[PDB]
Amino acid sequence: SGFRKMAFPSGKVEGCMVQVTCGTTTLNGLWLDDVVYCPRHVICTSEDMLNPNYEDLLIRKSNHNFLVQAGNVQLRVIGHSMQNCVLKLKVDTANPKTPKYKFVRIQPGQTFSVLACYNGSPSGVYQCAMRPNFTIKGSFLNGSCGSVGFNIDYDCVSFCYMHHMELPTGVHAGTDLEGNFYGPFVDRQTAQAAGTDTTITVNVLAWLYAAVINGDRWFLNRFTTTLNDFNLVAMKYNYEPLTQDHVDILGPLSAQTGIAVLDMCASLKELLQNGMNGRTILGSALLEDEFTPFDVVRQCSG
Amino acid sequence: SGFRKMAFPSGKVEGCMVQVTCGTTTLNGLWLDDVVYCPRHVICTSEDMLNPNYEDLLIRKSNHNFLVQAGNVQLRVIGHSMQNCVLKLKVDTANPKTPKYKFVRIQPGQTFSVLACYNGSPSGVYQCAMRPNFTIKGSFLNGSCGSVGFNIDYDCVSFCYMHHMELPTGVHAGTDLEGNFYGPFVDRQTAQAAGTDTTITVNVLAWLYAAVINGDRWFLNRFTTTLNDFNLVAMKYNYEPLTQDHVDILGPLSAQTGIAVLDMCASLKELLQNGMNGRTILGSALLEDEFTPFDVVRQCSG
Ligand SMILES: CNC(=O)C[C@H](Cc1ccc(F)cc1)NC(=O)[C@@H](Cc1ccc(Cl)cc1Cl)NC(=O)[C@H](N)Cc1ccccc1C#N
Ligand SMILES: CNC(=O)C[C@H](Cc1ccc(F)cc1)NC(=O)[C@@H](Cc1ccc(Cl)cc1Cl)NC(=O)[C@H](N)Cc1ccccc1C#N
Ligand SMILES: [Cl-]
Ligand SMILES: [Cl-]
Ligand SMILES: [Cl-]
Ligand SMILES: [Cl-]
Ligand code: NA
Ligand code: NA
Repeated sequence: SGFRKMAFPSGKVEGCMVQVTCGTTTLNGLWLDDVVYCPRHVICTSEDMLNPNYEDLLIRKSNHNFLVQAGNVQLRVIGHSMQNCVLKLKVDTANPKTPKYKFVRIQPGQTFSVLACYNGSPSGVYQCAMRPNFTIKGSFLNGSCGSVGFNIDYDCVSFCYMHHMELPTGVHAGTDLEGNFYGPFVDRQTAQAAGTDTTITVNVLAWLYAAVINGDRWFLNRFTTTLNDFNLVAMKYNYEPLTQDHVDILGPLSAQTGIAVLDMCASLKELLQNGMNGRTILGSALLEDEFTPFDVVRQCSG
Repeated sequence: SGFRKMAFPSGKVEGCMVQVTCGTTTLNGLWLDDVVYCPRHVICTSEDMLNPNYEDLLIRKSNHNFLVQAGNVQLRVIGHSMQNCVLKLKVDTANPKTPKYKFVRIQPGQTFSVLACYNGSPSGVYQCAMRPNFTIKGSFLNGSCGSVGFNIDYDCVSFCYMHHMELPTGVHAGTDLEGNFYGPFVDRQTAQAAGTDTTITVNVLAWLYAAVINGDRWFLNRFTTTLNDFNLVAMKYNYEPLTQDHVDILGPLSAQTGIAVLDMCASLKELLQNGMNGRTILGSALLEDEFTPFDVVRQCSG
């Protein structure tokens, strides 16, 4: 028992992290087979970053402008190209530690593990959720750009995120591994604002089920509400509306605990309207929305 | 910026996890050089577990009773011995992925990363603190015993914890890698209770400094208290007393933020006496005590 924010084991990804240097800019890259992927803004100077024209900047580069280091072993760049906001550097050596992998774009409300890296060296691993406004609330310092997010499914790594920038609000924005930004952001050093965020309702319900599985029952009640009457309460508290497919996704947890989804929604309605009155749920005094139903099932099997 | 519970990258440890089977009991072991370390209770049957005499049970075992699998490759056991509560199985192959490592015993109030494993296969990684009562609040299901906790310092892995059991309260107990239990526990299937726990004061202050570094300042005030007058408040709220060495350990963070330690203690006194009045600190509505000063500095460098 117990319930923790749990990242995937990071070993398969650690073997892929490299350092990419162009001029005086150094960030992280991802070395899979004979290609290194990294944020294209590595080619910009401090002046370029305000309003870069990346097509012009790349045409002015050559292979020998790119320094790639995998540990202390330098990798020779034999080709460079751009795909959306990612740079692809072809190298003369295939990474012998390339895992089975896929490039997948995730949905808001889904979670993934982040391997925070600096100068090509992994420093820590943690879970992130993609917010409804396409930002993530990560932990990143200067030098972290090019760090990647991923999920692992039967030894296949699904890469879903490459880190590009911290916004002025301290939240974080990046792309999928095809270089397409999550959300309404661009890779230039200008102040950009995310849209308004909302709380991920299905994840809060999943976490309430985790809590019941782990023995926290004080918030349960004998009431049951309707999907429509709950969604009226959700809108008032800036929660995403609940759909029938969310109820279906929550079916397994509802069956394991014997608490119908709409019964748990009555508990959530009361928690939103009255607070916790000084009590905690799974060690939190707030309603947690960064665990998916899958995260709960993976950790609360027993 | 941002502040997250961050584990160490787990790759160096993943390469050491194996499966150890004795009879119908399967758990995890740690394969370093030509030795596999695992909980000695793998040699017990269901009946033995109530009141095992491990010296008798081990003398009745032979090498061929132990099945060790590293992935799908079976390792041949060529010797067995017991050190306190850990079994040491000598194998005919040195682990080619053995990292530089040390066996270190940690102190209550310190943190470490846990690689949760099942059947020798790593499933997730997360941070734990050793509670003042020598338990950890982990996330472990059946089959997790033998999972290890560790810190990493300049590519040297310091192993500090091997998981042995879940207590009836749902918290977790284990040993150092010499097999010596943390706290007043024994490896037998009987109900055992931990001593009363307390909140780790220096860690709460470290986390308040993290919050200031990240822009949460609402709890600051112009007041400053004395070490003695704060410790009077600490005792009332079941907080560990603050020592001058704790003030010294907090010096670097105090200098980086410009907030004297005893000034931050005045803030903590007010937070304990009045609550948060509906506000949050680093995304929590509770005072967090599972980050050490080192954890904060490692993540809040910038
Ligand atoms: C208090 N917040 C900050 O100071 C972070 C500032 C916020 C800010 C944003 C826009 C602006 F006009 C003024 C300030 N952001 C950065 O400075 C960005 C600048 C940038 C560079 C490349 C590209 Cl394509 C876009 C941008 Cl916008 N630099 C990075 O993200 C670094 N690579 C990583 C980094 C460095 C330092 C701190 C955190 C992180 C991280 N993670
Ligand atoms: C609601 N809580 C539980 O049901 C867990 C129970 C609590 C309980 C404790 C004592 C008792 F008399 C009755 C119940 N504990 C276990 O059943 C232990 C039994 C045990 C075995 C070997 C050794 Cl040396 C000591 C013990 Cl005590 N089994 C394990 O820890 C497993 N290896 C791992 C495990 C299995 C299942 C659930 C969580 C975990 C984990 N992690
Ligand atoms: Cl957590
Ligand atoms: Cl793909
Ligand atoms: Cl966290
Ligand atoms: Cl040692
Ligand atoms: Na493609
Ligand atoms: Na020794």
